[PDB]
Amino acid sequence: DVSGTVCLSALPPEATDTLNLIASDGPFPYSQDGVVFQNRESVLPTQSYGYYHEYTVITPGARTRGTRRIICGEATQEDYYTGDHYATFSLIDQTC
Repeated sequence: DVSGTVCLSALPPEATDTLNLIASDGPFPYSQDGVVFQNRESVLPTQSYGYYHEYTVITPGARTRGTRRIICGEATQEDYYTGDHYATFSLIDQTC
């Protein structure tokens, strides 16, 4: 399941950057950005294969991609934030 809705303004500013990159269709800093997210664990709602895609949320100072990601669903404004490497997800509210 989804844990709730969080305003964009309440997430790390890097979440804002990522969304902006997703709006412009990149380019993205990581080549992994934009791949299918399979939702293998069924945390998110069941959808066809390819409905979800994942994008890195940069972690400052991290040498790796770190643990933060944005998962978009195909629906209008459907975007989920994970800061614990897909353990949990919050829907992002871009209006606040």
